[PDB]
Amino acid sequence: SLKYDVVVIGAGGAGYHGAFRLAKAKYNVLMADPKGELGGNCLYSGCVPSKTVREVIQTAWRLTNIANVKIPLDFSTVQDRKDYVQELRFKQHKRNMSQYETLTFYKGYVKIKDPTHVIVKTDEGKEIEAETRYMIIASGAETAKLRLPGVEYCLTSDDIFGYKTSFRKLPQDMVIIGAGYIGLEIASIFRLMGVQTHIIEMLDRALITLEDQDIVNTLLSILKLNIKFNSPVTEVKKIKDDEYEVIYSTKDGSKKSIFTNSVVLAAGRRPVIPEGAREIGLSISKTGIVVDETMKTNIPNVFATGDANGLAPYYHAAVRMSIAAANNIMANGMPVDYVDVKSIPVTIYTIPSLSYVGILPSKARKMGIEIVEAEYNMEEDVSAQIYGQKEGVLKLIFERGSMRLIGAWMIGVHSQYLINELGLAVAYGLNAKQLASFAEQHPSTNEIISYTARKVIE
Amino acid sequence: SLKYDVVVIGAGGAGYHGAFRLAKAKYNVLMADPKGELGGNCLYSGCVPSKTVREVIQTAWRLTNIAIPLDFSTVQDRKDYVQELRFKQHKRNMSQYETLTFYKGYVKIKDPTHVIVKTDEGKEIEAETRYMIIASGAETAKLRLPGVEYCLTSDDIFGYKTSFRKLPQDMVIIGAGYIGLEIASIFRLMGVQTHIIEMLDRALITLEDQDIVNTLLSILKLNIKFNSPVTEVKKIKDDEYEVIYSTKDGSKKSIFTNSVVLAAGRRPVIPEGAREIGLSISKTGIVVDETMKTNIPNVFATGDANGLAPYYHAAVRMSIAAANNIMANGMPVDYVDVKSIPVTIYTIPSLSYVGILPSKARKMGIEIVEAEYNMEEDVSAQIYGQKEGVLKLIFERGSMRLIGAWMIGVHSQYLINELGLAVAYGLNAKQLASFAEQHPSTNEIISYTARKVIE
Amino acid sequence: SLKYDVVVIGAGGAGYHGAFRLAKAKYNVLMADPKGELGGNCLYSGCVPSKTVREVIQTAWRLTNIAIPLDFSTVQDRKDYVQELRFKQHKRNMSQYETLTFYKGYVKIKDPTHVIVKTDEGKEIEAETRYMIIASGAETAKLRLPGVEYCLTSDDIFGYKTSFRKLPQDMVIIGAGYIGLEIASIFRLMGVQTHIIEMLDRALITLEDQDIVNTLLSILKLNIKFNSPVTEVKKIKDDEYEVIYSTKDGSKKSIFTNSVVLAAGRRPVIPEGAREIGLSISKTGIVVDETMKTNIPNVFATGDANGLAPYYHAAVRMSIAAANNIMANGMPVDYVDVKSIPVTIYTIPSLSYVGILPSKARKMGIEIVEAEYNMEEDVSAQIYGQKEGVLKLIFERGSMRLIGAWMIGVHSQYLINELGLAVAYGLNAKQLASFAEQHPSTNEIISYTARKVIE
Amino acid sequence: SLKYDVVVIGAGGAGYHGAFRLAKAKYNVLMADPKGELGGNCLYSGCVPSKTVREVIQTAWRLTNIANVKIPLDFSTVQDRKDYVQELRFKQHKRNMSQYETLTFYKGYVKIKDPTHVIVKTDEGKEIEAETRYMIIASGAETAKLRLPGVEYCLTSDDIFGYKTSFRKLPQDMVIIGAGYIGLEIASIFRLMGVQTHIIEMLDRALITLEDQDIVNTLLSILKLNIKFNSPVTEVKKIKDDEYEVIYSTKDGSKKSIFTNSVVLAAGRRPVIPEGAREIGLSISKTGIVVDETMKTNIPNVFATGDANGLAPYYHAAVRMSIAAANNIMANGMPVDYVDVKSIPVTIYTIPSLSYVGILPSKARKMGIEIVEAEYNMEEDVSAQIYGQKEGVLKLIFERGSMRLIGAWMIGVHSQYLINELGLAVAYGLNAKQLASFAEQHPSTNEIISYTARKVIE
Ligand SMILES: Nc1ncnc2c1ncn2[C@@H]1O[C@H](COP(=O)(O)OP(=O)(O)O)[C@@H](O)[C@H]1O
Ligand SMILES: Nc1ncnc2c1ncn2[C@@H]1O[C@H](COP(=O)(O)OP(=O)(O)O)[C@@H](O)[C@H]1O
Ligand SMILES: Nc1ncnc2c1ncn2[C@@H]1O[C@H](COP(=O)(O)OP(=O)(O)O)[C@@H](O)[C@H]1O
Ligand SMILES: Nc1ncnc2c1ncn2[C@@H]1O[C@H](COP(=O)(O)OP(=O)(O)O)[C@@H](O)[C@H]1O
Repeated sequence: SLKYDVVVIGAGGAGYHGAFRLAKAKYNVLMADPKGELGGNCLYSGCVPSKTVREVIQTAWRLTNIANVKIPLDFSTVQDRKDYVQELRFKQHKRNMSQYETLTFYKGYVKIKDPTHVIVKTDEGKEIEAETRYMIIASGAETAKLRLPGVEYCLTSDDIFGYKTSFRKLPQDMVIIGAGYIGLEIASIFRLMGVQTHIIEMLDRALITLEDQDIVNTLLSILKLNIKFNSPVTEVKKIKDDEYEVIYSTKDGSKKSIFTNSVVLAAGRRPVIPEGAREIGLSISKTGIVVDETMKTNIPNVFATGDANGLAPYYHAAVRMSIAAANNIMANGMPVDYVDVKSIPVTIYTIPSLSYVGILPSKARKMGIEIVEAEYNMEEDVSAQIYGQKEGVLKLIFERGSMRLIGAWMIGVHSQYLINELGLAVAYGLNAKQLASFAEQHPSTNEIISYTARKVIE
Repeated sequence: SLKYDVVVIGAGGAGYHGAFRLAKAKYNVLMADPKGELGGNCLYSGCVPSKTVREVIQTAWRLTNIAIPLDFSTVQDRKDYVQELRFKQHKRNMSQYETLTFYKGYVKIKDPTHVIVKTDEGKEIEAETRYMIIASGAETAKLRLPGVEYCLTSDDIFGYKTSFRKLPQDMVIIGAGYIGLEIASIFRLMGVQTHIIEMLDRALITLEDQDIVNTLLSILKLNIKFNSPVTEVKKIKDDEYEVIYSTKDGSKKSIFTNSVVLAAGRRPVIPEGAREIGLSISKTGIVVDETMKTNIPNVFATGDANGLAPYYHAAVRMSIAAANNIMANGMPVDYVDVKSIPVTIYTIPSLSYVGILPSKARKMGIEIVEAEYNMEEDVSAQIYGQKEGVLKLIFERGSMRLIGAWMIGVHSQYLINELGLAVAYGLNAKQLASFAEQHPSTNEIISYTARKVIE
Repeated sequence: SLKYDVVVIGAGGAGYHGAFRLAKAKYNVLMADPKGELGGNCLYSGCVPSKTVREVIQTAWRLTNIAIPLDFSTVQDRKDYVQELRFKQHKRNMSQYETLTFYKGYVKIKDPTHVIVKTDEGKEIEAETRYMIIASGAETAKLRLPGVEYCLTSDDIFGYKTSFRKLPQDMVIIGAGYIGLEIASIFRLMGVQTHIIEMLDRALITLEDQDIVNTLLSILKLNIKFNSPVTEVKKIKDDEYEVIYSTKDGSKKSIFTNSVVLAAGRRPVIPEGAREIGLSISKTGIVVDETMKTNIPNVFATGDANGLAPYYHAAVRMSIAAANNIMANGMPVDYVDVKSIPVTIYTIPSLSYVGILPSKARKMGIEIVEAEYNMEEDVSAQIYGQKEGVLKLIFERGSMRLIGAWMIGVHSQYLINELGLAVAYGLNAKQLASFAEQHPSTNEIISYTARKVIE
Repeated sequence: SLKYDVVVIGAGGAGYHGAFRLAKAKYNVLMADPKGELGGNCLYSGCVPSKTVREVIQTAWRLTNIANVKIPLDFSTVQDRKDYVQELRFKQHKRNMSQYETLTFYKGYVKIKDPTHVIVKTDEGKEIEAETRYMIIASGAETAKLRLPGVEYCLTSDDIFGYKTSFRKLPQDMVIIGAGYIGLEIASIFRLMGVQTHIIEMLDRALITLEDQDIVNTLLSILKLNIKFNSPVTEVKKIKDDEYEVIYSTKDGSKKSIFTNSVVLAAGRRPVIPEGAREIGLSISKTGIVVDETMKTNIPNVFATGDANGLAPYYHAAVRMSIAAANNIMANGMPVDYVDVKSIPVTIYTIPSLSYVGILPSKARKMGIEIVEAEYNMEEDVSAQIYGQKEGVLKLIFERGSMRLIGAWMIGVHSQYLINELGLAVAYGLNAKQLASFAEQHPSTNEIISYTARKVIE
């Protein structure tokens, strides 16, 4: 009834970067999100605040290893800094949005009527009915709605890192349900702030999202967390404030119990499908809305970007997917842009962190690619030594013959920065020689990459 | 005589990385350095200790900004522990190579194939060799003025086990070169009141782009005086000095301070006997080509002694190139591309740069487009309250090849390596735009900034 | 710059005795030597350690002759204990002088009034001075032949804390100069079979009198080959070598031995930068006059670096003379008389000599009378069974002034000082005849021999 | 009845050097000595054998300080070497004598009839009656014939050092009667060979022959001998072989006793006056035959040389005196030669030895000569250090004004060699400057002299 070029459902990374590119091309674009803010869940309660918290505490700890006396920091001060940062960024995305005159934004939820028609339902409000030529579904994911008694007594990430959260005081000890990336991250950071942590995992292994058990095992050997495997939780009991009981079965079948001050549910997140999506015939699987590499669904004027598709549930990937949807829409659905998920780096933000990119040795084995590995030991890097954080390794994965760098992984200080240099090499197929001949800035940690590449040849 | 395949004079990065590679291939190599340690001056008094001090005090300051006192002596203890550890590490690595012989001593060159090594004990070992690598580095320039004796140098400040273990309240720094700016920046953050006096008309002459230097100065806001040659330093009491200087016009002025630092540039170090054998040597250093070969065809020269790129990581790369060419018995199988080696000035915030910058592009006749990002918007800048700065990408029109980049801001030292790789192997704006940096690392601003040019 | 009155380069006897005297008068003096000890090469590897070995093994042998086994390692322990003690003694003495600053380092000369001292740490201290004393000594000559690397030098043999701690059974010595003859003599007495090969036609060229050298050789009875340049030293096994040499005629010959010593003379050591400032320098060393003043008028040169009299005690005397002249602000108040400095070649028995000898007297046109004594008749020679030798007094006809003397025999090193004093201050035959030496010291032969000329 | 130019009474140093010089001038000379050998008492039983013994034992001890294990030497082997040396020298003086055809030698004693006539009494023989123009009395001295009960049980120097002596076995301990030079020497050497020594001295002080108590005290502080002063011996008792009792009074008057294996009489020697000497009117005092500096007596054709005159009872002085007598006789009694006793060096052959020459500080004080002393400490000399014999000092005595070296003394290693260099300076009056400017052979001990002279100026 009002008319637009594109509707974007969801205003996280998956949505707004695309929307901004379209708007800049003078496309009329309607974006709607219930939060009424940009950044989605990742800004509201994921990466941004979690890293903020991670940095403040890492800075405290490095200083404690250097001045070798203990440093006094209240968790409420850490949570203030997390909020100050979230607040700057909400304002900044609004101020950047306000520059695009042909972009209209609504605080509300989009329901789909048919491939060219939607209805935006606002908070205390009416139906806005809209017509459109293309649609970008960028509705993200949510915390997995588990059916287990006591679920209501568990904290989630939203509670721990949410903007203006009231979780502002540390417990003496905490049980984390789940050994995936969110759980391990939470276990790492809270342990560093003085909390006793226990992880209980249903399955036999941590980090299912990473297919390579040898890499997972190396990280666990460095982390030395208290992890119980093969231990489904069957109930959470609340005794009183700050007193819970988590009940669980074991690999034998015998029930067992652990008492704690605080229970955190770190299950996987699940894709969020907008109302009406099934009804217009959109192919949807377990992992999410099915898309090809151009982000196009089985309905040809409908794209799906970010966690809604499940292809690579990390914020930087969602942004990349968003821009590719925008490009393809501008080219009127001709496939002019594509996303290469292999070459997207991933970081698990434990302390130390694990980063990786490309093809790792186990997938290489299954594809029949013959490889050669090069190895560096992080005890020998300058910054590691300064800060007293000497654990970890870098591993470069080269294909035999071409010696193309086809993959890389790294546990240690600054892996999040190094992984990008290496991801670039991987994405455009540089070889050991090119890596050896490059001369990274001394004394930065990136200097271990050309160094490690010089090794393989020698 | 004792016969060797290669003799490496100097055991800094310009020396030992190549020695190691030649030894790994079982060449018989002889290396000497008077310190009797690996790492050169860079380790003893340059990059490792200065960046260690820099990282420690910036960590103190970051935490200060987000929520504690550290004495300077503790910082300097940390600097010393790291130096010590790395000396031990290079010796451990050296012990792996059976065919590498190391002496504590100076090398004199006798002819293109003969050297003698002089030890302290006064022993002199004669040796014959097929190739030499001159990796003998550089040394502090020695200005002659009354009162120079009262000046501290960066060697006094960062030297291993230095006695400089207490902070003056006010400090005057002679030189606006990169060592001057770095010292001023770090010490200002530890609470020292700093002042720079520079005889020439500008800062950072090693950087041809004045627009970039002006941007850095405007963000750093240092008290600097230009066209002000010092004529005398007078001592009045302990921890009390008068720096006397001349204005542009010719009139005398003076400043009173607690401490004076000389930072006047470095000069290439030429081994005894190098001149006598006819090595072609300019002002800037031993003349070499890109293969690191000198006018004498079995003699190579690497690192600060050649003056092409006086940074440790450039030095390591040249050492490796010398070793590859020697192994190919002189054939030029390896070459160093200087413009694609990143440089970082370690002020706070730092300046990093690589490749071809606008001043140079203009002189070459290359037409360019610049894409830019303001560091106020970076997540890590926000977390730390370090919001000053800017990233600029330099693209070649037509190809949109990335030919240069410069950045002032936090983590410029990490970002510049990603960018340096793109410059080195010729990636274009589309390629950088299509790559997805790890969120929320500061690296995300690169592809973010490449996406904006395309818009 | 730091301002000094004098800079002394080298801390051997040629350096420190003068430094000490200048410091005693409160001059500000700066001294440097890379060993970071006083005593020079003489202490580290020359006279003190060699004479210590000589005295120990001659004491063993005397007792053997009058009535027990000593391992060579014990001798070398004794040599090391004495060296150690004297290093400590010179440091104790140096600590008495508040105005003397000592560095472990090399001095480079920049101009007649400026030096820089380079330390191992790599620190370089610039310094300005009114006077210099170049006291930088001498070094082993470096013959270039295949297998030189297998040769021991007297440095290896007598050096402080040397690893040479076990005696070979047979030894070949290259050089019939005084170090060659001394080494051969001592080691023969420890049971080593010695052989000398000398390229030139005679021994001890530093001594112009062939009659004297022939007398010494005829008493020493060493196996020596003349006109026999070595062309190669080959190693066959541990403790097994082939010395290959050419005859006068041109034909090749070889000798098989367990050990080879090179003793090829010493060469003067010239500080870096001395040439560059225009110091007049010959083959034999830095040219000086008798005041020790060089062609640069505020620069003096003492000891083996000048080459006039390359013996420690001559060096000490020149150091003192430099210091007196400096104190007189350059006026020539003190002079060294070389011919009146005694010399002793420390073979067993030794040869000592002083003043003008017959070869020289003949060339000058001085007519002489020689008085002589046979050492068979000396009491101490008889007690020890060391009866080989002769004392000769050289008298000037008319005056009967004692102008020279030479002696082979026991205690020649003590007797020569009495005689040197008579030569130096011009005593005549009557005066020596009238003096009554302590009986039964070996000195009684002097006045005994002066009484016979008068008869 | 036979006719000669000169008669020489005694064939020691005082006699034969003069005799040889005369004979060489073709003077007919008759020399007679009861020993029938040349060298006198000094060769028979003084310096030559005592130094021989001293050297062998010093060589043993130096080697013991260097190899730092003990060295085995029987005293009989030391006595063999003493005899071998004495034997060479008896033969050598005879072989040198045989070269002078106008010198006639007799084994016998000379009696003087009048200034021009003597009688030689041979061993199993007649009177040879002789006429002569000059006479040289060179009859030396003997061991002082003391009146004390038990004197016959004491050894003397003649017994200890005599040629072919039967004293060839060391006692465990020995009492030495006398703290003069012979006694201290004997105490030094025997102590070094393992013997326990005690010296008992009549007088209040050691070394009366040296007027300077400060010098004597320094030597005693280094020697650390067992000396009893003010203790005249009153009797020597023999219990059995190797068992004696020496009885003595003390400074109070109370008798006391010491038991020993061996008693040595080290009294002063006394001049020996030939028969007839008094009767012709020769002036004779306590110290000996009175002579002027030309060795001439009150009877003008009679000279007296060596210990017979008592002016300087050391062998090298006696030789010097002999030659001066020979010269003056040749010049027919005109005083053409003179002896300067001040400038004759003296050594006391303890271990370490003391040597001295010239004017010492106490005589200087009495003459009113103002002096300055220079001092060197023997711990710092090379040879001292090699041999481990580091005790002692060198002292140079300069007159103020001229800075003439007027005296010197030295306790330590090689003082006997150094004293000659210094005696030469003293005899011809060199000054500090001349000593400083001279450069003694390095590394000999004489190098401490120019060194010490350089000090005084500084
Ligand atoms: N029907 C809908 N209409 C509008 N917004 C939606 C709808 N369903 C979910 N969203 C929003 O989409 C956003 C997705 O953000 P996020 O979970 O960070 O995913 P991504 O990383 O894929 O952007 C959330 O802010 C959520 O409120
Ligand atoms: N003649 C010489 N012989 C041996 N080493 C030398 C000589 N001259 C200088 N050097 C050494 O060479 C090293 C140079 O290293 P450095 O100054 O760090 O430069 P680079 O980074 O180019 O290696 C120093 O450690 C210095 O001591
Ligand atoms: N450039 C220099 N700077 C300082 N000392 C030096 C230099 N060259 C040589 N030397 C030192 O000078 C000393 C010379 O002493 P030595 O060889 O014993 O001769 P001399 O007997 O003449 O003193 C040696 O210890 C040597 O290390
Ligand atoms: N009347 C005499 N006739 C000949 N010889 C004598 C007479 N009296 C003593 N003698 C001898 O004179 C010698 C003196 O020797 P010595 O005591 O060494 O004194 P000096 O050192 O004075 O020569 C002795 O050998 C002794 O036998």
